[PDB]
Amino acid sequence: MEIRVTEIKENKLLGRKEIYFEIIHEGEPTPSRKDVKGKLVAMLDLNPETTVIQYIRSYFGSRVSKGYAKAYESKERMFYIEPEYILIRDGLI
Repeated sequence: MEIRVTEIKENKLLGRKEIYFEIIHEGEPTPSRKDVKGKLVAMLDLNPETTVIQYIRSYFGSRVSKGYAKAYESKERMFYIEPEYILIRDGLI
């Protein structure tokens, strides 16, 4: 797969960077959340312990998946804001 970061928003209130990206996965199966996270962590040199994938979405008209990740300033902050299901399926809990 190849990832293209399209926008990074700062959220000083919630202590996080909001990262919007595209996942190109032609001539391969749709990547797992874990693989996509691993790829994004590597590219932006993120702390995987304070990074969550909110979504990896696919669309009817499109071969390219759209992703939303958050990189938290701290794991305590992440835990305060993020719902439990997000932390579970992204391996944080």
